Amino acid sequence: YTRVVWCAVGPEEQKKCQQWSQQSGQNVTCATASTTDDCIVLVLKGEADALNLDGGYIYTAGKCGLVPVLAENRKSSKHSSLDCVLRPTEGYLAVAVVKKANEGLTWNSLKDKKSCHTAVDRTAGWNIPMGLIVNQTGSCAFDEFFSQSCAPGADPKSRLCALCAGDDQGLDKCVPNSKEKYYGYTGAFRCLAEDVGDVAFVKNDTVWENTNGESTADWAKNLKREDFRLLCLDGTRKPVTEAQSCHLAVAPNHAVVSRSDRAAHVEQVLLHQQALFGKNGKNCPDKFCLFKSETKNLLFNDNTECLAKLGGRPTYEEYLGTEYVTAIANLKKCSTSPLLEACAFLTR
Ligand SMILES: *[C@@H]1O[C@H](CO)[C@@H](O)[C@H](O)[C@H]1NC(C)=O
Ligand SMILES: *[C@@H]1O[C@H](CO)[C@@H](O)[C@H](O)[C@H]1NC(C)=O
Repeated sequence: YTRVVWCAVGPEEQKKCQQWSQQSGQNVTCATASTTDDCIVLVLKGEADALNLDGGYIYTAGKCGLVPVLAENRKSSKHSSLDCVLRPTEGYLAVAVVKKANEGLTWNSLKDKKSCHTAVDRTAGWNIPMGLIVNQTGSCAFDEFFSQSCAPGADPKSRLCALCAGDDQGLDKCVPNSKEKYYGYTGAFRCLAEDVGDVAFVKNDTVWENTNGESTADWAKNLKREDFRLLCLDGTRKPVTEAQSCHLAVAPNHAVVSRSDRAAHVEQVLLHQQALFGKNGKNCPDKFCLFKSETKNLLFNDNTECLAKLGGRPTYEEYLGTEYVTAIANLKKCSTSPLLEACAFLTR
């Protein structure tokens, strides 16, 4: 009970957790498992107390009877808000943007249209819109929904890659990294800017960044924000400035999760742990850093500024929100989780 057992996924996280444990003087200790699903099970089973999960996993742990403890507060990825512990920063906005000059285009007029995605299986670029598209329709065949798309990471033979176009030489088509020209936020946005796609699924921050002189890239630079609208779920459209009222869903901050019975205590422990090892912590560079990893995002995301208070005791569905929940629930209906299945079994 006094200790808090963390669940690491992989040897790289395991190693980092071991150094944490050591430095914490054994108040934090570590269970390791091969998959995230396996950790949620350990926690469900009381053999581990906590770990930190992404949105899809919060949903799934949520359904199995786990709850969010502290939210991972971003910085912006560099830059500013404060103070970090008391207020959770909202979490970025997934938007669907289309050219203003195209007005015969709405959230309900997207079938057989052309789509530009950031990547397959990303939150803003894939998971939220396709999750919601299939809410709209009731089919799991979102793959057949757009006539053509650029969805980096999908099958290159398929319609979902038909719009990607690799790099200068056309090489590495539909690859899920920067080498694919319409990869990521910028690329998805360029895909719409050059009218290769009808709709681009990005975040609010994306059009601001590539319009009106934020970017100098030859494709971006003479771009105008005027020229782009946002597709809201009420079927209307609005300017890019109004993302807060015209988005698909919020992309959830990663969060620590726990048995409700243990939430108070793991919380209490981590607040002190980050005072020791967090961004201003007594001991960070000096002995150990909670939000730095020798590889990438081990245990927490590297751009995490602190763990922050919920205020308080939200369920998963109140943490994620109705749109995000509808989104993921739709995805998981279409491609099941063994764990979600397991959690619905009447033998647990
Ligand atoms: C949208 O993004 C821009 C750039 O990050 C920011 O200035 C603005 O506050 C954001 N708007 C909303 C509604 O979050
Ligand atoms: C889901 O579908 C209903 C009708 O099917 C719609 O009115 C509602 O806005 C949709 N919800 C989301 C979160 O997209």
